[PDB]
Amino acid sequence: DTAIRVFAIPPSFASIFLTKSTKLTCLVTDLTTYDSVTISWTRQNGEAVKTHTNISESHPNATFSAVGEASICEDDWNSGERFTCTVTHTDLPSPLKQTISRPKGVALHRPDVYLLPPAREQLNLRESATITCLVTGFSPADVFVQWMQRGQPLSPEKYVTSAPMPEPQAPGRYFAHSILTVSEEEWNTGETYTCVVAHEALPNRVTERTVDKSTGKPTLYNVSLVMSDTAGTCY
Amino acid sequence: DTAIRVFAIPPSFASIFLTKSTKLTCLVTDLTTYDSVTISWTRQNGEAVKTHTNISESHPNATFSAVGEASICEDDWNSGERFTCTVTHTDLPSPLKQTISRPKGVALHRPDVYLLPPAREQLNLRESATITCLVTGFSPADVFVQWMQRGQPLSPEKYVTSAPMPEPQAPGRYFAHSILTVSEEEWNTGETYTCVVAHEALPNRVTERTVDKSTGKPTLYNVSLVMS
Amino acid sequence: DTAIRVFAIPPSFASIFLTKSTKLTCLVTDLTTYDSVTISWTRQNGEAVKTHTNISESHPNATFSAVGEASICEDDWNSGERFTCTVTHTDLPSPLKQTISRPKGVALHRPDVYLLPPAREQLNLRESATITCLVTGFSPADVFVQWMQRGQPLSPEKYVTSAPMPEPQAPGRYFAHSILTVSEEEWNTGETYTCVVAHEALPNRVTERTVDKSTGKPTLYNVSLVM
Repeated sequence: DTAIRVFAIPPSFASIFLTKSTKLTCLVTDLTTYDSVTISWTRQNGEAVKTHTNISESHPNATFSAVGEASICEDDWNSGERFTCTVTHTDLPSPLKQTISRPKGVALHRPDVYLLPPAREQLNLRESATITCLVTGFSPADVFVQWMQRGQPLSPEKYVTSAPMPEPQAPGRYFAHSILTVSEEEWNTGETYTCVVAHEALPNRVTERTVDKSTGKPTLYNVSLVMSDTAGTCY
Repeated sequence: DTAIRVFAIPPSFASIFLTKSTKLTCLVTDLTTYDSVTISWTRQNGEAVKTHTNISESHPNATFSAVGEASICEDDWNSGERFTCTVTHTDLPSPLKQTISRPKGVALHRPDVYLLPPAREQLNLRESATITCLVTGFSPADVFVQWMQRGQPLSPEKYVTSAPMPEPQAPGRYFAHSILTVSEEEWNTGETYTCVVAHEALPNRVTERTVDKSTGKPTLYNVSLVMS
Repeated sequence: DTAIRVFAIPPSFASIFLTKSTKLTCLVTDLTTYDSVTISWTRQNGEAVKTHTNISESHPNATFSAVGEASICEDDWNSGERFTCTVTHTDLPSPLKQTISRPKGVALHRPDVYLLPPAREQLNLRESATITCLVTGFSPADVFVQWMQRGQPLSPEKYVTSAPMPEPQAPGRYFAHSILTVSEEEWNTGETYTCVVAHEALPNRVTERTVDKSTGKPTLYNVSLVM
């Protein structure tokens, strides 16, 4: 494609996990607003797709058209289920096709999560606390993360998350970050803070982690090794 | 998204902080194909300034364009002024006042830096270890970070820093992270790792924070060998 | 040279650091009554400087003060030019020129900083503790030291510093000192103190160090044998 770009935003793992609907959206920008702007979807093999449900009524430039999508199940996402968005308009001499396939993730690596509590220095400020859920040692990309508190998915306005960047050990490994701001007192009590990470490489695509003052480094050690010359069983 | 697209560039402070040299360059992606360019560099005061040079005639797009560098004084450029070049075109006067200068003013805040050590699980696995450097609560953006081991600047490949992102508390606040890989053996009784941070809203333009094995807290064991 | 000094001297590392703007002064006096006398700053490019200020006459020490000054950026000051100041006087129609320069070569070594905590006998008596930021094995000279607590610096009103002295067992290497005094309870609350060592021969021209009571806390044990 050279003239008149065509966007194509496939469904991310977040919607597959939370929304549970794989919708492939494709649109055309910087184009005229007349009729004949038909957006369709079909498989490269020749098979079509489900009806384009939940169309977009308004448009950025009031482009009179109908975005093409398909409420296909997750089965059309693994490796060998490609798609093609076809767009037709009177301005162009022929319709434009946009083919899309799966990245075909390779060199699967079980994510290795290593959480650690907030830095000591913040505690001296006594103004606010921040928690990290850095994730590393995983492949492929597209790892989702969320901050739960007793089964309360926190809103994105509360926690932020970063995309994954290549790891320095090898290019077949990525790492990402996700922070969440809270009050210092709330962190003091623990409040059953948990981090949920979803990745395809995981056997169940869900892994939960948690941290507390005890987890980091308890200075005290009230160790009591009872010699108990003779107990045999649990004395 | 509609023309005049600028490709991703490294406007970070390291552009001049690694080599300690003022560099001035401004261009637009996919420029109109024309012979030469109407170079023009002047300050906002009114007096002209030495124009850039060293035009490297090499592009992947094969589009006839020009790109170079200009070194200027530091007082004027860092005078709280967003220096913008004024390079125009031969076919038509098009002064591209692109702000290659960093955003001075707006709001200054100390970038709080915390240097956190690897988790117990990572070290116990005895395969590698990662040290984290969190930078939080600062303004404006574009805060640079680097690593050192007692004057031994480790290769950029070893560590990696995220580009700045906005903070959930408010847009003014930002935060960034820098991770460094290293073997566990050195983290036990090896060398100290220092995470230096550079920002315009700093007194010396740079700070530093070191960590080593004892970075935690002193353990106070209370063993009680109760016997018969 | 303070009294009778017809030369020009540049600001030192501390002056450039505090002002953040490299300058250069030319003092010429105690030779004859200097009234309404001109001053020029011939640089390598041969361009007189502007922005002249802080000029007064009728000095109480029986003379006339007409010290000239220039303000530039470090792009050229480090380049190692030969800046000159010229003064033509009535009794001396000949141009009284004074050229200066900077060292274009010298051995540079990282400043080995070591922050030593208060002595046990220094604070055992419930008195003002003292903290010393020893710095040694470094060169060239003129290292600026300033103390920083929490997130702000402290003026010499509270601390003091020494000048460089040559090293005893390290030719070509100098060392300095700097003490910050503190109250007893203030130190006992841990707090945060850090000596900042501005020196050119540094990876980034600036370093820092911190040592407080928590630093010297080796692993502790409390055994209890019971039988």
